[PDB]
Amino acid sequence: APADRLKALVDAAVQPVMKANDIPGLAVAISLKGEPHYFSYGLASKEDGRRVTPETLFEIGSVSKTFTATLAGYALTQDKMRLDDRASQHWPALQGSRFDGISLLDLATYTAGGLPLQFPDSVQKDQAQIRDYYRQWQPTYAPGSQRLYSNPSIGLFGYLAARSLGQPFERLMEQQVFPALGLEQTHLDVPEAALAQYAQGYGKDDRPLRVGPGPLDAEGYGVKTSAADLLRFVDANLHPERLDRPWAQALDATHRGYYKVGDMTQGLGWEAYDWPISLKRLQAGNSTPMALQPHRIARLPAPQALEGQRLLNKTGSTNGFGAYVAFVPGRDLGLVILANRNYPNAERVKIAYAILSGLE
Ligand SMILES: *[B@@]1([O])O[C]([C]C([O])=O)C2=C1[C]=C(OC1=NC([N])=NS1)C([C])=C2[C]
Repeated sequence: APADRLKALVDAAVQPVMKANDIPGLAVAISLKGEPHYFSYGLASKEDGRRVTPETLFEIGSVSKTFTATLAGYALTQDKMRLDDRASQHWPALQGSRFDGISLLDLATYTAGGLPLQFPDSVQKDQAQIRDYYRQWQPTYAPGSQRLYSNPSIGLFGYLAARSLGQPFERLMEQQVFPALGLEQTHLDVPEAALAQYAQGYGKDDRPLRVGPGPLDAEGYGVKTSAADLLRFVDANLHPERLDRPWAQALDATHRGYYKVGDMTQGLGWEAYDWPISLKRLQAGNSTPMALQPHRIARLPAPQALEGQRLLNKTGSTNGFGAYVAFVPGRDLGLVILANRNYPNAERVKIAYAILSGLE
């Protein structure tokens, strides 16, 4: 029967990668022809033997950037900001800084001029320290020219989008975005009542690792969610028209490409590829040099719709966790892979590619 064949396909993709990367627990969720399918493996906690289920909460790391982008899409639909705004329009503390000459689009798409991968260790999670970091920052190169993947960059984008809406980022996400998307198992700050679902993360010698506080952590990498809720978010991205109109438009804003770097087209949060494309090229787009090195961009003459024969994806990691999400708009196919070890992106993509190729 189809259930036997689908289980065989997903197990064949997952099981060797879990063994090879010593992953304690992993949850898969697939959306196929409008129907969800879940496959849960291993342990959420090795110490107490709690099993992974589709309700287990995992840290999704930088997949959070697609939620940040969705909030910004809502601010855009409301006309509270524009992507061409100067960043300092939305925060008087930045008036007269170099953010007078940097757009919100540049921040969102990592092209502001060399904002680093992470805030320096010297900037703690403190409003004044964050403010002062941005006030003094100077670009290494012209804005809009080079992509350097960056938490302070899209972090500031989310922070400013929240200011355009007159409310803190975390509050907007909890009170407005997650409810509008129908997400009740998605958190920036896990409730005490949901802690039993929060998987343990694992590092070297199985050191336990759950993400700690950092500057603009919520905007950059702070979401915890289940495979079932993250698949609900993928299904909202596959069918924005099913949501109330302002939220449909907010999702659509995350499906617009601005430039290319190699095979990858950069949207707000989402990164897109032509589909089909080889596994090696999809792995190279999600490689360590893409996360760590600047790359000159090839700007598109007009923003491009990220739909049809394309794969939209995002990797996300924390010290203890490794996530990957991908979907194919023109095929109504979605996939989520959440694990409680930060294992290589190439390996995440390997599982995903086997599944997506076999669903096709
Ligand atoms: B984010 O998860 O995207 C990458 C990793 C990947 O999977 O592509 C990334 C993200 C965040 C991040 O900074 C972090 N700081 C903390 N405290 N947790 S994650 C870094 C360094 C990278 C590479």
